[PDB]
Amino acid sequence: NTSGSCKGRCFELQEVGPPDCRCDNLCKSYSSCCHDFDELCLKTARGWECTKDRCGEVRNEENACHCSEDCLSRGDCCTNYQVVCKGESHWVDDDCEEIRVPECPAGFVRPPLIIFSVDGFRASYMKKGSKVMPNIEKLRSCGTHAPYMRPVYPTKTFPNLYTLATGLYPESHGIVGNSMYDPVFDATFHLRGREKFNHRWWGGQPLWITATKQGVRAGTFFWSVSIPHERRILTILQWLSLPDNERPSVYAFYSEQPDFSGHKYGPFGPEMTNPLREIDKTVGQLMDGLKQLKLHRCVNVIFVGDHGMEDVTCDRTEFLSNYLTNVDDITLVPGTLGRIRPKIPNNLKYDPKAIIANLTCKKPDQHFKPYMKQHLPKRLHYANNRRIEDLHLLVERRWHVARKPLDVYKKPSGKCFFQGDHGFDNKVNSMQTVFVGYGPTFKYRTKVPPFENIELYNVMCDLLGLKPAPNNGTHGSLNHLLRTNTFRPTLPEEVSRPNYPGIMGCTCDGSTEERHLLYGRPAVLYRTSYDILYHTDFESGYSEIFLMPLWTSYTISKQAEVSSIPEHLTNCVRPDVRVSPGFSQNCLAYKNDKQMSYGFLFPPYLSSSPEAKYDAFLVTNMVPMYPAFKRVWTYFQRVLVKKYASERNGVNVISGPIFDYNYNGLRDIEDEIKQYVEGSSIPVPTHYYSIITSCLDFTQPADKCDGPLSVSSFILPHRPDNDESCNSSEDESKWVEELMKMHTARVRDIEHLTGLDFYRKTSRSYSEILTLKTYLHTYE
Ligand SMILES: *[C@@H]1O[C@H](CO)[C@@H](O[C@@H]2O[C@H](CO)[C@@H](O[C@@H]3O[C@H](CO)[C@@H](O)[C@H](O[C@H]4O[C@H](CO)[C@@H](O)[C@H](O)[C@@H]4O[C@H]4O[C@H](CO)[C@@H](O)[C@H](O)[C@@H]4O[C@H]4O[C@H](CO)[C@@H](O)[C@H](O)[C@@H]4O)[C@@H]3O)[C@H](O)[C@H]2NC(C)=O)[C@H](O)[C@H]1NC(C)=O
Ligand SMILES: *[C@@H]1O[C@H](CO)[C@@H](O[C@@H]2O[C@H](CO)[C@@H](O)[C@H](O)[C@H]2NC(C)=O)[C@H](O)[C@H]1NC(C)=O
Ligand SMILES: *[B]([O])([O])C1=[C][C]=[C][C]=C1O[C]C1=[C]C(Cl)=[C][C]=[C]1
Ligand SMILES: *[C@@H]1O[C@H](CO)[C@@H](O)[C@H](O)[C@H]1NC(C)=O
Ligand SMILES: [Ca+2]
Ligand SMILES: [Zn+2]
Ligand SMILES: [Zn+2]
Repeated sequence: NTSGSCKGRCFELQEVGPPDCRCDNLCKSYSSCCHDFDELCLKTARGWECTKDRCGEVRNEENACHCSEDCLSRGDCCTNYQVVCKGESHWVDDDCEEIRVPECPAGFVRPPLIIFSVDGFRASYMKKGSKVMPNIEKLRSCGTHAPYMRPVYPTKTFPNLYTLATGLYPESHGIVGNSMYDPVFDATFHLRGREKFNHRWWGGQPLWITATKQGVRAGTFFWSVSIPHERRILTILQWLSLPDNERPSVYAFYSEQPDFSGHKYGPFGPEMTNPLREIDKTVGQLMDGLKQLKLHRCVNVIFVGDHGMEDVTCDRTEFLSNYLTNVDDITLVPGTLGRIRPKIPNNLKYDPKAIIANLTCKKPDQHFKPYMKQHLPKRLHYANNRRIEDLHLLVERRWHVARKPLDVYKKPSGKCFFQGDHGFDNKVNSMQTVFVGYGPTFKYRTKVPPFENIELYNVMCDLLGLKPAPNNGTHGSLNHLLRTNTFRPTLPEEVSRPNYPGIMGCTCDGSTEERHLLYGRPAVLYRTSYDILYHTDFESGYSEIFLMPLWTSYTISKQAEVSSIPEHLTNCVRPDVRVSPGFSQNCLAYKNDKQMSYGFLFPPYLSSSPEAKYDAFLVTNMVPMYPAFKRVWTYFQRVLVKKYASERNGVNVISGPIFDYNYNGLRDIEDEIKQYVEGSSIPVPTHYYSIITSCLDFTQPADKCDGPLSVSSFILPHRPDNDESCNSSEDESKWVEELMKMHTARVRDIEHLTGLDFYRKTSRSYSEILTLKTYLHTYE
């Protein structure tokens, strides 16, 4: 009987229910520790380091850690015991040798994984190097690292740590902010409350559960703040010393630093050296501890942060009161993002249209931009959750938004209480964070491309021999981080087979595949009816259900020439004899719809000859477009495509529509389409994409590329105005490219939104293609 006291139970791995008291390392957070928890489990006497005089001491149970002969056996030596008492070196003082196979004690069933999470560790802190952080720098230089890892939006703690744990976007896992209101629960989630403890908020399947469910024992992934870091490390090491039947295989450590200091001093403060040195010392204690247990060439260690840190002060704050008549009616989640809702839930007089109008381009320098959530860049994946308010403000890096001037407080001396913050758009350089992987399963001395934190969950599953729960990572895209345990991915099977049709109120006046379709036809991964259409200058997959191409593919060489639309063809639209009238668009609809016009997927401007230009005016190359959006699209097609062709030694372009009316990041079924061109069956796209591919070695032309590929893509929102672009009264050269850059995307994003699978026929491995598909060109 072990109830009522923590004798024999300190940091017990199996939690205990009421009315017994607890002795695990969250009992402090639940106010449930036994009366003697501090006395027995949180010993501090004599500190955390052996000194020479303690070597061979008689064991004194009051000590924090031990330097007696029995400590290696008991598993509770101070982490420096063997250095001070047994003539050995610190882990950091050794050179690294490649670990080709795990070197674990007999009886280990798999290499353990330890995740070392650091809060607010900006990628660029790594530049301080070994002067400041020798242990971390050793892991980085000796193991596998990326120059940075991209967090999820919002670039805050709870959404990112839970994304690390689940492989899910915040909209999917449900932790969409550090604070949240759920209108179904009618409850608020916050750091400073009990609501956060209720399982109802927390979706997906976090790693500790995936592990447990598949027979891989987990240590705690949460530490009460009153447990000192030294004790967290000593507890992990004690658990690792347990017998085979009880020892966990996966562990996490969390440090609140360097976030706290970054907020107080700014990311460039000289004060920042101190928390970085302290974190490094803690890393050193872990590695020394592993080394003295002979587990330093056994364990896989991940060093990872949740987000970075930006320079932000009191003085750089925009106030809603300067824009809006009645800020009393609303609640604002403020700071480095904005979410607005009515102060009274359901208030029927809440009108987010008029609020957004009053926030749109009101001052020339304005340091935030309002969006209905469905209009945010699709790369953010920040809309499909009832806890995300309809009205969102994207805040400029280095700025805050608040409701009114008095929400900001500065001391009478002029001093602000903070100089750093985070939360901004996840492509912002300052928000990027760190990734290092070190151990037998990670590669040796390998630098990999920057990747997104949604991908890590699959990799952590791989490292532990687990089947991942369904998530938003792309399994195989990070196989190049690993020496072994790689996941062997499979091409998704094509669901619908194309038809290849021959010749069967609008007026006017082969070897295409080889040149224009460079990576094979995209596969359609849902049940539908569509036709492949060849032309001199382009190829398309034409949908009989949506009456427009799902994709249009074409190649523009570096020397290709732009021409104009002859002014005698300005309104030219030609019937397509390959496609019957019932499955075609018509111009009556566009004439009759006074708000809707049309554009073309393959641009007439890039036609190879006058004769070939006629194909560009086919009804099957036409798509519906608001006049405002044509300003953007025509500029992309007339100007930007050749600029890209010129700079990249030609480009292959695949363009097409996206329909995402319910804003879930997935291709809409027919039923979900909410808008049609007036009096017609012609669906109106929510977005238009383009995927622009060339040869990474740009001395080779795009169509004659022997090695890895280079890609950039976007997903442009199909809006009936250009209110998003404050300078849109000006010529397109002054704003359209900035718009496009904001709506940059991964090929994978387009795949979800279209039900298409690209790059199926290349000379590259499928794992490398998956990496390519997950790439995001950030323009930073
Ligand atoms: C990205 O990847 C995903 C994964 O493949 C893609 O699919 C989407 O994944 C979503 C996440 O699972 C999924 O949402 C879920 O939808 C179902 C049905 O509508 C819904 O019931 C789920 O609801 C919960 O989870 C949310 C947060 O995720 C919670 O806020 C909510 O309260 C529910 O919570 C509970 O169930 C969870 C497990 O699902 C538990 O983890 C959680 O603790 C809680 O369980 C308890 O509380 C209960 C209530 O008291 C109690 O009964 C129970 O016993 C426990 O104590 C969730 O919203 C989408 O449906 C899914 N979409 C599709 C088409 O499959 C997504 O598409 C990918 N995105 C892209 C762009 O590709
Ligand atoms: C095991 O020990 C626990 C802890 O003391 C016992 O539970 C206590 O029972 C007494 C009654 O004899 C109560 O006054 C205490 O409040 C209980 N404490 C707790 C934490 O529950 C329990 O009865 C013991 N069981 C056996 C079989 O010996
Ligand atoms: B994250 O958004 O930085 C975050 C969220 C909730 C609680 C803590 C946290 O960061 C770690 C931390 C920051 C401070 Cl200022 C103090 C202590 C811990
Ligand atoms: C928007 O601005 C106009 C004044 O130009 C005003 O009539 C209206 O109250 C404002 N609405 C809100 C919600 O701020
Ligand atoms: Ca959808
Ligand atoms: Zn954080
Ligand atoms: Zn923070």
